Amino acid sequence: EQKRYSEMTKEELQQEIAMLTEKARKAEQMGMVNEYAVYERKIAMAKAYMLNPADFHPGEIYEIEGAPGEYFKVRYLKGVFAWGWRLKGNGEEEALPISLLRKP
Repeated sequence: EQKRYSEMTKEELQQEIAMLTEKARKAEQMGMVNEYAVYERKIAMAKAYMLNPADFHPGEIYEIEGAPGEYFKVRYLKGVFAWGWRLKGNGEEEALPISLLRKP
């Protein structure tokens, strides 16, 4: 029965991502925009657990993966999350999976 992403090995995370990727693909062909975005969030989360939170630092600003020209300013890290805010948007704080920050 389903393991949480935080308990999976790399091999399990990769298999979960492959499965989610195929559903995301069909959702896209069918035009199920909301279902597609749900699968993409899960994929981002699974990817985050294959990255190193240490590569990210408070005060640093990063390009946002899947969104050219947009940047995120990191206030602080927690687990596989970076809390901070998008520059081009409102100063509202937001938690973003580290997989959505373009590596150094």
